[PDB]
Amino acid sequence: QLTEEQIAEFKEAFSLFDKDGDGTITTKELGTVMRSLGQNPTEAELQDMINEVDADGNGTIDFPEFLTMMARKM
Amino acid sequence: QLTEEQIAEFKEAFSLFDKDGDGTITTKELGTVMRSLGQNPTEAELQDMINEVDADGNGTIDFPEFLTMMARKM
Ligand SMILES: C[As](C)(=O)[O-]
Ligand SMILES: C[As](C)(=O)[O-]
Ligand SMILES: [Mg+2]
Ligand SMILES: [Mg+2]
Ligand code: NA
Ligand code: NA
Ligand SMILES: [Zn+2]
Ligand SMILES: [Zn+2]
Ligand SMILES: [Zn+2]
Ligand SMILES: [Zn+2]
Repeated sequence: QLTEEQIAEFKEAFSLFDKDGDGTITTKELGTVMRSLGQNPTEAELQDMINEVDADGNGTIDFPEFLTMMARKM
Repeated sequence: QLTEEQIAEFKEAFSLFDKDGDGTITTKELGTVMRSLGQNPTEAELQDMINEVDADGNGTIDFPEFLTMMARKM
């Protein structure tokens, strides 16, 4: 199970790139979010993550989908 | 034909509500954009405008679609 601290940190990093504050970011910024968390995903790993969280193909990731993906990863 | 001044003013008003600067706003803010231009559309007029510019139903209006709608209106 994710801890409160992890959820908070996932949220904070995500929100750094949510410039309009509506809880969504671009798939192009997912790598930046991950590196903001101190991680270093490969291009392949990011593509697999993008396939998971951008379920509908529109290039937009919302926080709830990001978080559950992060939970699976951990 | 729209003048340069009108295009510039349409762009500036639109961009007031493009908080992440990617050239799109929400349909919920279209009325605010119109009032920023000194206009006062009715609810019916806004709904007709929303039908025009949010052609795909996703609640997101981009500048090119806004501008051509504004051109038709004028
Ligand atoms: C990433 As978005 C839906 O706030 O343009
Ligand atoms: C109105 As938008 C696509 O920048 O969230
Ligand atoms: Mg998506
Ligand atoms: Mg749309
Ligand atoms: Na956003
Ligand atoms: Na925007
Ligand atoms: Zn947004
Ligand atoms: Zn979602
Ligand atoms: Zn945006
Ligand atoms: Zn468009």
